[PDB]
Amino acid sequence: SRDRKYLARLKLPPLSKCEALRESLDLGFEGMCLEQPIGKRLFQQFLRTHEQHGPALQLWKDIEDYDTADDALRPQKAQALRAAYLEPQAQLFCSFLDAETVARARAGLFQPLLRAVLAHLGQAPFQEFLDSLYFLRFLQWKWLEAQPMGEDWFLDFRVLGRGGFGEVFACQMKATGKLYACKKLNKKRLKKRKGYQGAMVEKKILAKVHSRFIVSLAYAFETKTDLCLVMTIMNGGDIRYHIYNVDEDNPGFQEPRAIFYTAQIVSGLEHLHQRNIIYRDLKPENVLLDDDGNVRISDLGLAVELKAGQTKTKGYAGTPGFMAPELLLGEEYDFSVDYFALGVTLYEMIAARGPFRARGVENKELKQRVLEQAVTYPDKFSPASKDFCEALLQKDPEKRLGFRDGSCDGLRTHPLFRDISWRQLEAGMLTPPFVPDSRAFEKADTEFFQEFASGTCPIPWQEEMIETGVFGDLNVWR
Amino acid sequence: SRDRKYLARLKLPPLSKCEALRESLDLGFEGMCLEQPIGKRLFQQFLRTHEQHGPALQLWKDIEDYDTADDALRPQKAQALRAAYLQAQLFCSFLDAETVARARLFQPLLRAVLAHLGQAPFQEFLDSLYFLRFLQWKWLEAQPMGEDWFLDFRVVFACQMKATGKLYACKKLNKKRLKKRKGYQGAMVEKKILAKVHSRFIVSLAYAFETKTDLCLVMTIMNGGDIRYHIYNVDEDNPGFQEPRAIFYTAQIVSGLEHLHQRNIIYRDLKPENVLLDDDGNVRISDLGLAVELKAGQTKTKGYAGTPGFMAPELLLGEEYDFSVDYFALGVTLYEMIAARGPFRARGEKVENKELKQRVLEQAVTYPDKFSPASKDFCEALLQKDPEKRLGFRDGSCDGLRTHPLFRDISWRQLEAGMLTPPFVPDAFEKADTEFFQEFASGTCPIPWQEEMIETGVFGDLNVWR
Repeated sequence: SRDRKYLARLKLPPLSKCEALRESLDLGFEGMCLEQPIGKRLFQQFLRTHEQHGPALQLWKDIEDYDTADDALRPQKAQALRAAYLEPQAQLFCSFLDAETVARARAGLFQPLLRAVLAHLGQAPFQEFLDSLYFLRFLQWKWLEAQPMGEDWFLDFRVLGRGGFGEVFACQMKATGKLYACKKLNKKRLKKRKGYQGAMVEKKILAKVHSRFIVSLAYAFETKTDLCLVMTIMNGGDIRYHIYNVDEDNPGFQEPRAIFYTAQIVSGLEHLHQRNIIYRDLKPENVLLDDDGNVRISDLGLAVELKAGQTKTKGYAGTPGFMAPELLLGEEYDFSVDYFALGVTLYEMIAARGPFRARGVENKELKQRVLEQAVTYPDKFSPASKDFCEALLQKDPEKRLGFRDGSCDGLRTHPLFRDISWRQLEAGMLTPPFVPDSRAFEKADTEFFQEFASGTCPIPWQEEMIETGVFGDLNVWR
Repeated sequence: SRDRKYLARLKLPPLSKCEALRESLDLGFEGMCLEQPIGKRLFQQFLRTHEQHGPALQLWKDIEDYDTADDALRPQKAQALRAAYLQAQLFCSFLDAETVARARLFQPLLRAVLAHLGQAPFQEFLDSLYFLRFLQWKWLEAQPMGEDWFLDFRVVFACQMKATGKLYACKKLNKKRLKKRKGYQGAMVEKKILAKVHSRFIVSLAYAFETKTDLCLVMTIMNGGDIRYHIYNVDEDNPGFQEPRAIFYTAQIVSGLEHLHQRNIIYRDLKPENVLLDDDGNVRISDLGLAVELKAGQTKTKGYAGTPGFMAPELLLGEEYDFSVDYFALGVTLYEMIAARGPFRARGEKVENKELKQRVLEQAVTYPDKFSPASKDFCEALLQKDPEKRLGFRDGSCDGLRTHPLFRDISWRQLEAGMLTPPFVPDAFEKADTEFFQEFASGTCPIPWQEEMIETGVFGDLNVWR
């Protein structure tokens, strides 16, 4: 359904206002169209009416089409893409690059083919969009993004749960009609514990990331009683909810069910650590499942940030079992205390118990079993799972496949992912292995609540406009 | 059919170029959207996405719809327009309630919205997209469209605009012969007023350029032939025309001369062979060497030239004459339309110009049986022996003419629009000269050009969003 009165406060503006934007923004090619879908599309749309860059556009289109393609049609989509653009006078044979990257792709894998067009497409042809209409309309789409979207603009009625900080909800964006889990906090209780620093650190990195295994924050505002942060909804429940209490006499999960979730996690942590950031506490109950069936990772008090120029960070906190060996003694540890935690999680996924313990001891024996004891496996495991879990559960962090080379490119090779080609999961087209059932104050604080509230977080907002049709139905020409 | 290579030299530009345009142009409201259809439409299009000025837009739309409406549905379209806007559901809220009383003929109703629509709401278009695209449509208009851009094959020629595929009569002149007669002044005066007028009873000039051998001027298409072609040589044993056939053409002429003379300008030479017929069946007037201009502050102009018979009485002696030497010429034409001969003479009788002048001045018109009385009572007006008793240009328009009995059937609206089924559908050089040829060639004449883009779809298919 759709609302009108809140959709009415949203109009397409004039041009004497988009001049304060012109100077203060400095989006280099990369930060704009390639990442911002309203940019993407508007610039797509610039290459659509301008006839000279059809071949380069469709080129890139069909690269995104092959990127996500299935696994018995990749040979065919390859022979489709090779016959259209590459070789003896193709009919959409473009003429702006020379002929050095034509040689590059002939072996397979067409990833370097893509970056060859990107580099150029962002230089000589890119000049025009800027000095053309489509871009300007973006400024005006952009203009309305830089606006104050307060408590008025969202609704409350059904609540997720209660840990302590406040009350967690699902909320609909009124004008458009999009749903969002918006976490709400009793302000007085927040200042009551100096819990400022764990939350903002948690906020600062939410808006900076868009990985569909990480709760993507859309908005940030101040009501009066509470502070809020819209993130991409998750219903049914968490993974413990499923592991232990979905099917009782058949405890735990099957093989492709746990695999599918483990992979979605691998890429969430990749994004986590690509920006130099730790999760520390990683477990099933700290992982959710949406109505669509694509999981994420949740609850981010334990979300410490690593700075720039420094190497490591120290401490003592987390969850007994999902701490690493080098985390319990209290030494300098890399991100793989998460990957160690994941190993324990993956076990408790397909075990119905903590890996060292028995199902359902003090923290000293749990620490002594975290460090020393190896994993004694039963019959239920397939060999690919056993050969892989021995990597995560190593007693030191240099032999455990942690964050290496900048991405999990060494992890993604590992035997357990043969069926799963490492593309489709990052997009969102794979049928997940279980679909669910649906139906008085000082100055220092009020100056912070408005600092905290940066109104909008840009890109999920952009996505909301494009997916809901809001972009489509006010980007009108006739 | 359509061409590609010439349609390829026509692209939508960037924005760092439309800055020399910003300062040097000064289009006040009237000169832009209300008259320029690409402005009209783009601004229409601005009021289409902006939801607050739907009622004002459709208001004006339905005024243009009623303006042209037929004559047994005007009572109904009135009761349709009165029930929609005059608590109506598209009741607009920007004007007060003084013009609501006025209309209770809705012409003053229209100018009430126009006045306002061009003031408070008009500010935005300017500072909005739709206008900018106009700047870029405008930019490409200010371009050199030379000899390359047009074709010749059938002859004065007919020429097709290659890229789009639109037809045009483009009049071409041997330059050396032009300078050979100091015939500069009669042509430029003739050019200067062609581009300044768009009346569909006047050859509307679209372009102006220089080839090398010739200078040219594209004007709006007419096929079959001229009126003599029909009068004398359409149906041989039934010479001339019927009654509603000649009437229909005579009326179209009345309004062409109205436009001719509204701007203080004379045709002098008016005749059937100097009147054409298009494929659609709406006529115009043609060949404008004899197209002298009257200035400002002066009263009259003198001379000796034209065509023996279609000169006036006061034109042959060589005195000061008003426009009605045309209207006198028209009387002779209307006769030769429905007679198959010159009014005074006998058909094809080759008398000299002295007896033709003596019969132009003295002799009255001896009518036969074929005429209906409304035609006889009217032609006696045009063929009077002096210009003060002949119904010439009076009051600023032919409002005294339009009353006359011969036009009962014809209500004086539909012919000006273009919806009436016409009564016959068809089947070495110095510096002073090369500096003038490029002055002469102002490249484009804006509005018929604009029309070409909108009618051919050229506007429609490069004004694309998706």
